Amino acid sequence: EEVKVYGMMASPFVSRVEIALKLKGVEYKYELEKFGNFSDTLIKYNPVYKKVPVFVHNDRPISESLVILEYIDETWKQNPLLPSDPYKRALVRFWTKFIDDKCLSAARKATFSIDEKEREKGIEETEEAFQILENELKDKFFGGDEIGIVDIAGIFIAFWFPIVQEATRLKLFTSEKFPKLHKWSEDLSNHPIVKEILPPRESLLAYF
Amino acid sequence: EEVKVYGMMASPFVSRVEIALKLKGVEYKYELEKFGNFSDTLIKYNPVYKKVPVFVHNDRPISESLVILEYIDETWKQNPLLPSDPYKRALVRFWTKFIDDKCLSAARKATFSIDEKEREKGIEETEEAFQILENELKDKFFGGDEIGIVDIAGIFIAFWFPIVQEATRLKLFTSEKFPKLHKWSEDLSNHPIVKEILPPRESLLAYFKA
Repeated sequence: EEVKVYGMMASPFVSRVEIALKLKGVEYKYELEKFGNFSDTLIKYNPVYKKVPVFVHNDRPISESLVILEYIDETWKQNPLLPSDPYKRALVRFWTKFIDDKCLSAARKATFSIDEKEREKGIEETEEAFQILENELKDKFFGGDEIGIVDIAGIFIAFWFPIVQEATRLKLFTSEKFPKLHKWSEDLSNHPIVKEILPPRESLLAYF
Repeated sequence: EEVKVYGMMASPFVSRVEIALKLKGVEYKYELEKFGNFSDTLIKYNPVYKKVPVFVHNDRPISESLVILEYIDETWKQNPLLPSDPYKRALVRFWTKFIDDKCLSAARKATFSIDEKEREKGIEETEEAFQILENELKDKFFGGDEIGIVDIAGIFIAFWFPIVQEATRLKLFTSEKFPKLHKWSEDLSNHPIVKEILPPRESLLAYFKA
């Protein structure tokens, strides 16, 4: 009967839950939370981290985002996210690990300045440590022809990353340096439902 | 026929695979690795992370350690390691995730010095944020009646951490502070399996004091 999400206006983690949940064809109340100090009924549901996205249904919570994704894929078996073969499903998880390791690309092209920035290099390796292994324009994108988990796990690349370099004024991400997955970023655009769960394009530019 | 693990002589992660791999009643050839710079036929199997344990069988590698445990459960299903219900299957993975999310806590107050030591205090919260929520002297240890996945993910507590403090001369870990899980630490001693892939304790004690 009941299915309840806890999250903010623009967390890429709260996004990765909603998309997965929305492809499933599942309804969901959405209750917002404060950027700073949160509510109590959520901190009761994640007293450990006190972090969104927290996902509950019939009052039973599931904290942390990458574990939520793997819950919903084997509860509603409409539009599978994860591969069906135990080995390629094992490979697929190895990449969501890597996408989570890669996220440290955001923590260096966003929240730094001056010299403490260019004590960096990793992002350029990851994008190559990407493309050159995954293949998302020789055939479709990641997990089969439609949206897989690795796609959703990397939406802070497909959408949020293009919109952040306008805090470093950087042009790392372009069809001259990383062509194979710049056209993959199109993941942002398509899907007449994913097509919102993502906020407006120009509004976010203001925030950075 | 063939099944291969690649790793070092006493990595807590390489232990974490082998026990899991052992419970199922599965053989495994074992190839050792260089403390410093590694071989090529391993980095051909793990060009991305370049850290053991790398696990292969029928030439098909699986790098990264917590995913290997979940691989062995799904083709070799005798005494299942993961829960059957999608919720507790989510929690048990939610718990491996926390144990591994914390892990820089164990490596904080152990192999560091001066200020960066007592700049930790997370260990004492997590160790309480362990037993104050686990409550597994109520029944067995973690996941069900036999060894469950959450246990193996936290073997760097059950074995290494007890050893590892007598380099900073710390006494954080005692049965007086964490009784539900100090008595759990005897997961190592009990159980005819965790026993043997775990090296000697007194040999290991020598390594850290150096």
